[PDB]
Amino acid sequence: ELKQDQYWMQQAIELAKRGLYSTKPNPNVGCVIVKDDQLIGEGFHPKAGQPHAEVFALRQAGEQAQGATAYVTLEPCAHYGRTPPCAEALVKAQVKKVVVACPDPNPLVAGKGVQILKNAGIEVEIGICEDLAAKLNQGFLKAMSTGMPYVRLKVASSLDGRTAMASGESKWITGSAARQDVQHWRAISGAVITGIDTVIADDCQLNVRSLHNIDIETVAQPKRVILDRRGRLPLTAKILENPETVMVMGPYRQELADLGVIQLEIQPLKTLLQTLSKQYQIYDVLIEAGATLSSAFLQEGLIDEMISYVAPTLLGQSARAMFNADFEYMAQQLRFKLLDVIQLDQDIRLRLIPTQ
Amino acid sequence: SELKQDQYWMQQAIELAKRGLYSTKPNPNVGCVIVKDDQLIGEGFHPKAGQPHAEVFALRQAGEQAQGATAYVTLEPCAHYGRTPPCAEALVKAQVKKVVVACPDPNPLVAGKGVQILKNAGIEVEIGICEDLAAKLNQGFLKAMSTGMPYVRLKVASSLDGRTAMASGESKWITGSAARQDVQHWRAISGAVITGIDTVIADDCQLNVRSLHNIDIETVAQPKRVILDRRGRLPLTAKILENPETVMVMGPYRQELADLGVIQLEIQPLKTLLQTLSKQYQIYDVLIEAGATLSSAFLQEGLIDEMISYVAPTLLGQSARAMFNADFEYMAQQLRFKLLDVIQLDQDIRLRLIPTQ
Ligand SMILES: [Zn+2]
Ligand SMILES: [Zn+2]
Repeated sequence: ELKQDQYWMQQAIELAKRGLYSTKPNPNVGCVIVKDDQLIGEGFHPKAGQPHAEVFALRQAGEQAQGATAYVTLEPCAHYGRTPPCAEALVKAQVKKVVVACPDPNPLVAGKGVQILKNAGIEVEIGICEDLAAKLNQGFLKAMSTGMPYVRLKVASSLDGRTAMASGESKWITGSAARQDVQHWRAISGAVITGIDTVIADDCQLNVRSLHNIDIETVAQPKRVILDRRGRLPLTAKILENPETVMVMGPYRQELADLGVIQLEIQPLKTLLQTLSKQYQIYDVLIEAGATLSSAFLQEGLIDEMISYVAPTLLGQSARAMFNADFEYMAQQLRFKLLDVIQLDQDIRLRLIPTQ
Repeated sequence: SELKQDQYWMQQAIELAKRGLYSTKPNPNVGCVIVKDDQLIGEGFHPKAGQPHAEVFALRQAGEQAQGATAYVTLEPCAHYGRTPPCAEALVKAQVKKVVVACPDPNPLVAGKGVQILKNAGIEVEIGICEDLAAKLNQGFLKAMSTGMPYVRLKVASSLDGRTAMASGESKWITGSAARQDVQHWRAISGAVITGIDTVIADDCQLNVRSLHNIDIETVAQPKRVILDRRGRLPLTAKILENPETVMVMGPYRQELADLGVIQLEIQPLKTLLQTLSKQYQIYDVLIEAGATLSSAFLQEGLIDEMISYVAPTLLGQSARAMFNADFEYMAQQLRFKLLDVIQLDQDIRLRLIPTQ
């Protein structure tokens, strides 16, 4: 009966995943309506500006929603935003019970939806499959509760922890399946951060161009954030193809204004992350940068999760180190907790969380 | 579905053959089932060199009923009197109708002669059934018998950034205990573990098999420990010597070593050393547990069949000791591998890798 609740929530968790690339800055939310042990309404949130999962499920439910039980992965909202309050829609639909996975992470609003629900004499349960549900909105839950984005760092290295022989060669040690995987990480990110070096060396794009069974046009594209402190970004760079989705931290440049590039002031990495969240509503950040900037992020403790692609090759000791720090003692190691390792054809990928 | 019926029974035989993986060397892992009217009537594996063969055990169980039965066996039944009588003769004596064989036995003492003994008695022989699966059961033995070179697994452990110690040489607790315990398995199927003198002085390692998940260690046919020591620096107090009878040293002849019972090997190139271990000492599976230099030399000389790489979820930084210490100037020089698989061992991962050659 708790297990019954958990079963229904998991369904809502699965529906929530259906807007994964298209919801940002809004969260992923799923909702099921259950009447007499029967599924009678399903909804997810497809896109910021569109109806919330609850609205879509209640539409399906119809007058049948009366006395039913709604399961929603995130507390139903109580405030008008782009759309009306779900708490009220659920009051209007005259449901018996609401089962919530994640309370609203915004502490100014946490419980407000519950309060409306409880005052309408609707019973409420919170925390069911919270852990699983929270995996749907790592950036969102983090940013709304702490003001900082969830930051993922992508690194690609050899078996022996190296990335290149020489810099600026644009050589690849990882294969195409790993390329495909990177797309997923970009597609859930509000921004992809890199340093001018990568741009100059690689003419990289850092956008989302192919995801299996999804058309590009449905994807809420990450902003491309370039850290360019000396303003050496050439106007010819492929990244400037879609200038509206480019941010550039570096000296004010009139030529970049004329293209509509967002120009950010030079600020500490930590502050940059704060600015992206607060000003631009970027809650998921991905770093795809060379060793210096990657190492800086890691050493400044700014990485929530490292996504490490390892190619089955040895580059040898004089090849470029993936990580630039000069540690003297074993006690100085940056240890991580391993989440999982998967195979991507010839490469593997690890996801790693800092420990303390 | 005759082919399907055969594969079913052979797969059974292949399962029996996994039952003495640690105890068989230098002898092969071999499984055998005996099937009569689709009933399993006899079962056997080879437990240990000097002990009877899978076939004998399987035949003993089947008894009189083996007459007209089909024997499934993962390796060609043997044809010679070795430590024991020939199994092909035993199959002939039991009057089996048919013998289905996974792998031919390239052991020159057998090599088609068991098959031939059976054919000559009018027993049907089919060969090749689940060969690829069965071959996995004796990578070393089959390689050694048919080429004179052992199967060589290179073990390395490193941080994510490819480092094995600090610049000082401090190195404790990079990989964790599950990885360490996995190494036990690799040691236990190996005829020899090869290390260099530097490892012995630095770690005072033993490189034996001391624990194995859910296995009585008494069953383990211990690897020999092979120490490369060009200049004879091996201290007599080294822990690796507390069991001298299973140590071999490649270095200058020392009478104090001869007196402990240590096999002394002539200084020779690595390829030759590997052939020596195969042709002279019946070592068909080799595990290298050595430092950067010796490890890299085996790799660069093309002497590794499989690399087993343990990676810890940690970063030691750009000044820490490299796990692989060649210096390549060009990207084209990179040493490429094919990935067999990766698994998680608590917090470490383990990659198995086959050199691209
Ligand atoms: Zn809502
Ligand atoms: Zn035999």
